[PDB]
Amino acid sequence: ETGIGQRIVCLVLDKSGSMATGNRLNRLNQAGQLFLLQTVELGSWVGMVTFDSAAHVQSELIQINSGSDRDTLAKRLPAAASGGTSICSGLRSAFTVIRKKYPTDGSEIVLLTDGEDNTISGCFNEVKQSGAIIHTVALGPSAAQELEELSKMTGGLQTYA
Ligand SMILES: [Ca+2]
Ligand SMILES: [Ca+2]
Repeated sequence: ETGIGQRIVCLVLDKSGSMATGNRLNRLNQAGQLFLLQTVELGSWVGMVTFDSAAHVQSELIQINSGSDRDTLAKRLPAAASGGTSICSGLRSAFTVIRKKYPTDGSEIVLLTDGEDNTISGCFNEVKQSGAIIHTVALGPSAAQELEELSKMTGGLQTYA
């Protein structure tokens, strides 16, 4: 959070090729739309990162004060799935997005992914150091175990699992 009590949240959204399977990308978009249009509270700072093998900042931190802010974030949810997978690239990019304004300690990441990534341990240290809270939504059934561990070690919530 900010020093004055505003939530800091970065959506980290898996748009990799595996997400083309089934309805995974539609479920990601549904979850992202619910979060952006209904759940996140007035006054929160909110950023958005997509990732395949590399991270793409869809939005720097912007504050939710109007329905236009929700809408402008929701219009940037990924339309298509392609490329490789690096959860860690997406999380590092989220940390950079947050740290343009604020510390990451007590900030939140909403990680929407199928979890099919066996290199997650590679950012454990950075994640522990960040103090961020990683919420994970597993959108497939073959999620690595390190996805859960991202949540467990940061105090985040786990869902679809
Ligand atoms: Ca607080
Ligand atoms: Ca993938």
